[PDB]
Amino acid sequence: FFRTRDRPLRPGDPYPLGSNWIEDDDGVNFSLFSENAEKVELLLYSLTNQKYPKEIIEVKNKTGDIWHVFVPGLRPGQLYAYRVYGPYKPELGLRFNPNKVLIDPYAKAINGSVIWNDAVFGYKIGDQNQDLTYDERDSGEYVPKSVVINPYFEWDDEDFIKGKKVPLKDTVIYEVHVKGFTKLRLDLPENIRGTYEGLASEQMISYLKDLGITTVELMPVFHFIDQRFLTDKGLTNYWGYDPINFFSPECRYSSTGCLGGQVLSFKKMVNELHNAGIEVIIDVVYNHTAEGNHLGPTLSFRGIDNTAYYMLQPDNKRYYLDFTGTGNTLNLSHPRVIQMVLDSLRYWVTEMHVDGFRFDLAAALARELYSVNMLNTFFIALQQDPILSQVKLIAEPWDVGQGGYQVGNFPYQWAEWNGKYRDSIRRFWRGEALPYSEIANRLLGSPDIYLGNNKTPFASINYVTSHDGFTLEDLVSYNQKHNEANGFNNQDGMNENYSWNCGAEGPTNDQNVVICREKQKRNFMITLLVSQGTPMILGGDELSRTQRGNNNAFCQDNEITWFDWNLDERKSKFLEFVKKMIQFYRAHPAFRRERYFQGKKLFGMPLKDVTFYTLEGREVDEKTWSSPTQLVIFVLEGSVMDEINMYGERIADDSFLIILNANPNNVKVKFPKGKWELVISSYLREIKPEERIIEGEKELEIEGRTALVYRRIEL
Amino acid sequence: YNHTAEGNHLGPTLSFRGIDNTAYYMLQPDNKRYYLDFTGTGNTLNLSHPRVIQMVLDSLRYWVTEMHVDGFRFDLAAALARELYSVNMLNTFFIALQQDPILSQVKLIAEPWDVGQGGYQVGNFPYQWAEWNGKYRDSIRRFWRGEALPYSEIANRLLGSPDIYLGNNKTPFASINYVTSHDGFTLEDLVSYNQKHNEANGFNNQDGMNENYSWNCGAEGPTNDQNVVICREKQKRNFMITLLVSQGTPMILGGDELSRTQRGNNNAFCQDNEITWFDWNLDERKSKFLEFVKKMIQFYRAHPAFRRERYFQGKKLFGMPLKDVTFYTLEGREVDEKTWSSPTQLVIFVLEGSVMDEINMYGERIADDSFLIILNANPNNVKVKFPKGKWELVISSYLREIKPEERIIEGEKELEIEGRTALVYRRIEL
Amino acid sequence: KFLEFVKKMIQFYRAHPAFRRERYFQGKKLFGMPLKDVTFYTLEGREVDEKTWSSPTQLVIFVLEGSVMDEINMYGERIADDSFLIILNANPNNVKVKFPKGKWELVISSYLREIKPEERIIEGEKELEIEGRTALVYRRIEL
Repeated sequence: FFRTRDRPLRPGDPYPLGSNWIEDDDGVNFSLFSENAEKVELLLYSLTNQKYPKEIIEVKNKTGDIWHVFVPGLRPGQLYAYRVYGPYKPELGLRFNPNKVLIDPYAKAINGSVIWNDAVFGYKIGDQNQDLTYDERDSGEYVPKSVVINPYFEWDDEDFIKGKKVPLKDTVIYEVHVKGFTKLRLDLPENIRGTYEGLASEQMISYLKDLGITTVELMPVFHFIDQRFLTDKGLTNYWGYDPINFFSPECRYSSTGCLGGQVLSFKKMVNELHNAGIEVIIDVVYNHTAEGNHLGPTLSFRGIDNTAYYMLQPDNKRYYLDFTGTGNTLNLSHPRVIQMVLDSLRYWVTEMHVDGFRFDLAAALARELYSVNMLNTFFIALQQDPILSQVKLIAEPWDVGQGGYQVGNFPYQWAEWNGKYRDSIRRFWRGEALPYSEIANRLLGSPDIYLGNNKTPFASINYVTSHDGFTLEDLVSYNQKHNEANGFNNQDGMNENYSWNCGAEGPTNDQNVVICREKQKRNFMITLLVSQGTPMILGGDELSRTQRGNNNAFCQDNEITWFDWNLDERKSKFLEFVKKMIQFYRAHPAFRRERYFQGKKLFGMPLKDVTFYTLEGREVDEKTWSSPTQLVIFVLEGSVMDEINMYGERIADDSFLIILNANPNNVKVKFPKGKWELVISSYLREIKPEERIIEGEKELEIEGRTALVYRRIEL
Repeated sequence: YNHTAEGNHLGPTLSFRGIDNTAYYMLQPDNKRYYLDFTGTGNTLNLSHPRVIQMVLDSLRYWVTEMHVDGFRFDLAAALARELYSVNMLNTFFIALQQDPILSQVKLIAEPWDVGQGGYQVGNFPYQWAEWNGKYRDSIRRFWRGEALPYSEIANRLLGSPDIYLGNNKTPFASINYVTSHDGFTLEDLVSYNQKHNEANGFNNQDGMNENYSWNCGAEGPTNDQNVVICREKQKRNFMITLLVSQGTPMILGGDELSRTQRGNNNAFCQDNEITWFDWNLDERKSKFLEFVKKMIQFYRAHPAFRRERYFQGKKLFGMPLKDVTFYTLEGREVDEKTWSSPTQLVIFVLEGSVMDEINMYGERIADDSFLIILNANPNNVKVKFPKGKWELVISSYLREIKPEERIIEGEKELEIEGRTALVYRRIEL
Repeated sequence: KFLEFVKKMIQFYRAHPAFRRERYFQGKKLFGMPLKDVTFYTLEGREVDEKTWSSPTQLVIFVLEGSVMDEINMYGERIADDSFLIILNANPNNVKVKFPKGKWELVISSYLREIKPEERIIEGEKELEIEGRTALVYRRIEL
C-alpha cells in the first residue's frame, strides 16, 4: 500500500517531444502535449510481461499545455505507453477513454503493430449508437508499446557528403518499395531480403549505380498500421500510406528487430548509400493518420487530444473532415500539430540524414478549414526554417478534396509531381492528337505550368509511371484495371488510365503485339529522358516489372508486387536500353537545364536555341502551333543555350534533332539544313544504313510509333 | 520589430520602402498610399508577409547563435500580432517562433500592448512568454502614494498576480514586477515630482504621459526641507522592499540604486546629455541607499519563498497545521471575504516557508524561513497586533535607529507602526 | 511476492530525503516552527519522558517531521519531506496504540493480510489494535 508519491521522480522539461534518454542524469525525460486532457499516466512495460503495466506513473507536472516527468533509472530500450484521462463528449469532439492505451506521437521506435480487437475503439462496436458509446474495455494487451531509443550513431564518411550533393539539375529519381526491392533477391541472404539492410547491401548499391540513378525515393517508412478491413480479408498494407507515427521507421522493414534496431538499421542503410553518392528521399504522409474517421480505432491522437490533431466538421465536431479519402485529415492549423510536422521533418533530416521528402497528397497540408491556402502558417514556417531550407521538397500537388488540384501553386524551393506531363504524354503515344502546344510544352519542362510562379524546370518531376497506377509494362499491356485481387470487386482504383494494350490485353504470344509494346516502352523511356526537367523512374520498370493489371496494389504483399530479378532476354535487353538512355540524359547538359528555352537566337548567333518543325522541313507557324498533331519535331541548339553554371561559365552541348512520331501510320520527314547522324531509335529492328546519316534536307520514311534522336555532324 | 525609422509616408527612403514597400509595411488597404500606424511612430512592419516573418526570426536567430544573446524584450509586442487591424496571438509569426528549435530556448519578454485600439493584451501572450506587469506598476505606485485600493487588488500583485497570468496556465515568474522603467519617472523622480517636466524636449511639454501616479513627499523638485528628503528616502526604500518581496521576477531600473535623477523628465528619449548620463559621484545619502538595494537584492536571491515556480494556494498542504500564506488585518484576526474586498492602506501577510509546493529540478521540496511583512501606506500611524509567534526584525524602511521595542516581538504583542512604513519579520519561535 | 516488496521498499527510501539525511535529528523545533523535527512516543499518544527513555521496550513509535529538517542540499536549499509515523511493535502479543494529533494514512505494513479498512486511515488521536510482530509507516494527510 503505497502512493505514486513514494517513487523517486523529477519534474521534467518539455525540452524534447517524447522519449529522451539523458545519459548524464541516468533516466528518461517523458513528454506528451495535451491541452484538453485532465490526467495523464505513464505506463512502463517489461519485455517479458507486455499486457499489464509493470508500473503506473501519473504525470503531475505540467508547463503550459504540456505534461512531463523524468523517471530515474530508466534506460534505452524501455517499453512504454500512455493513458489519457478527460471528458467523453463525442457530440462535442472530446473522445477521451483512459481505458485505451495510446502510443507516444513522438516515439522514435514502436514495438509491434496492432492485434485487431473490438477493444481498441473507444466505442462499443456492436452498439446501435455507434461512436456515441463509451466502451470501457482495457486495450493495453493489443496496442504496440513505444520504445525509448538510443539516438547516438557514428556516421562514418558521411559528414562530408553534405553540400553540393546532387543538384536538382542533374537528379534522376528512382522510386522504390523497400521490401519489394529485395524480397525475391535470393542474391542476398534471407532475413535481410526486403528490409532496409537489404536495400543498402553491396549487391544493390552496385546495381543502383550500375543503372545510374542519382537519388532513391523510398515508399512510406513512417510506422504504419494494416487497417482492419484489410486484415479481415487476409490482407496487409503493402504501400504504408496509412501511418500512425512520424518519427519511427517501420518495424516490418527492420532486419534487427523492433526494439530500437529499426532506427539503427535505417541509419546504417542511408550511411551506406551516402558512401556511394546516392541521395535519399522518403515518401511521407502528413495528411492523414491510420486512426481513420469516427468508428475508427482510438490508438493515440484521438485519445491524447482529439480536438487538436484532427479536422472536424465545425458545426458538429463529432464527425471528421476528410480531404484524403481515408476518414480523417490532420488539422495542420493547430500550432502544436505544426510543431510536430516540422519537428519530425527536422528529426529525419538531422538524425536520420535523409535528403528530401515527397509529400503524399500535399495539398491537404494547406487546407485551413474548407479552403486551400498555400500561404498558410505551416508552409511559411517550412520556408523560413534554417535546416529544412536546405533539403529537397517535392509535392504531390493535390488532394481529393474540392478545389484541391494545386499544380504550380506550391512556393519556391518546391518541386511538383507533374501529372499533366504524365497524362498527356501517355495520351500522345496512345494515338491521340493533342495540340502541338500541349506536347511541346511538356517536352520543354512545362513553362506554361510553372513559369507563372517563377519556378524552373526542376520543379517539374516528369514521369510516365508511379506507385499510383500502372507500371510501364502494364501501361502497354492493359486497357482496363484488373484489381480483383484487392478484394473490393474492382470498385477501387481509378478508371481512366490513358492506357493502350498494343492490341491485346494481358500477356501474349502474338509477337507483333509483344514487339509493339517493346517499341512503346522504348518510346516512353526515350521521351522522358530528353524532356526538360527532373525525370523519375518507377522502381522495377527497367526490369519491365508487372503487377498483372493491378493499378492499385496497396494491399498486395506478395509476388504481384515483388521485384522479379531473374530476366529472360527480352527483359535483359530492355534493361541495357534504359541504362544507356539514362547515361545519355546525364552526359548532355542540353536537358539538365536550369533555365527554359525561349524562341529566339542569343549571344549574337545565327541559330535559334530551339526550333519546332513539321513533317516537311518548315518552322511551326502560329496556327499550326495550336492545331493538333501526332508528330512533334524540334531542334535543340546546344551552342546557343542561356545555361550558366555556378562558376559563371555558359554551357554548350550538341545540336540535337528529336523526332517523335506517335502516328500509327508511316510518315516521311524532310530534315532541315545540315548533315545528321543517328543517335538511338525505338526501332528494335536492325537500323537501316539509309537512316544512319541524313544530309541536305533529304527525306526519309519513319515507321509508325517511333522516336528518334539525331546529332548534327556538319553544317 | 514593430516599426522602422523610415516613418510613415513623408518619411525618408533609406531601405525597406525602396526595396519593396508593399511587402515590408502595413498599408491602409483601401488607399495603400498611407501607412497603418499601430506604434504611433508612422508605420508598422507587416508581419503577415512570409519574408518579413523570415527576416525577424532570422534576426532573432542571428543574435542568439551569432551574437550569443540570451533573450529579448519586445517593444510594443502586441503590434507584432496585428493582422490587418485585429490582434490575434495565434498568428503565423508567433507560432513559428514557438516551434523553432533554438528560439524555443531563450527568454521572450513582451511589452504586452501597442498604442492601437484594442491593443492592451496583458496575459494573452503565449506561454514561454513573460510580460511586463504594468498593473503591478500602477497599483503599487498608487498604494504607497496614499490611495486605498482593495485588499484583493494589491494582495494579488504581491503573490505574483495570479488573477492575470493563471487563466492562461502561466507561472509566477512569468510576471515581471517593476516599479520604474525607462518609460516615465525614475525612482528618485517618482518620489520627487507630481507633474512632467519634458520642457527640455522641445515639444511644449505635450509628450510623455500625464498620470504618473506620482507624489512629491512635500515639494516638487530639489529641496532642503529635511522632511521632504526623508519621506522620500523612506518612500524609495518602501518601493524597494515591496518589489523584491513579491512573487515573480523583479526588474530593477538602471541607476535607481544610485538614486539617479532625470530632473523630472519622464520621457527622456531625446536627451543624450547629463540628464540621462549616470551620475557616479555619490554622497552619503546616495551611498547608503546603494547598500540598502544591495542587501535587499542579496535578500531576495537568498530566499526561495520569493523565487517560486508555482503560485501560493490559500491552503495548508502536505498535512501541515499552517497554510502556505495567511492574510491579517490591524488585529491579528484573519482576513474575511468582506475585508478582502474593502479598500485598505495596510496589508499584512504571512508566508509559511516550510509548507510550500515548491520542488526543484531534482524532485526535492524546498521550504524557507517563515516571514511576516507589514506594508502600511496609511500616512497616519497604525498599531498592529502580531500573530502568535515570536518574530524578529530583518529589514524595514525606517531611516531612524531601530529601537528595541521593534526588534523582537512576542506573543500577539501590539506595536506602533509609523505611517508609510514597510517591515519584514521572521518567526523564530512558535 | 517478497522480491516485489523489497523493490517497492527500496523505491521508498530513495524517494524520500527524510531518511537520506546528511545531518542527524536532534530533539527540538527549528526555523521558528511549532513542530519538533522528531518526537518519540509510547503506546498511548505521549512523548517519551527521561526515565521511560532508558527503560526497556518491545515497542518504538516516533514521528519524523519532514518540513522541519535541518537538511541542506549542495545548492544551499533546505529540504522538506512528509511527516511520517513509524510504529515498530516487536511485542509478540497485541497492543492498541493511541495515535497523536492529526489524520494519518497507511503506507505499507508487514501484514501479509488484506489490510483492514479501519487501519487504512487514522484520525483524531483514536486508537487501533496492532497485531504482534508488526511494522507500520503512516503519512499525515491533514492537521
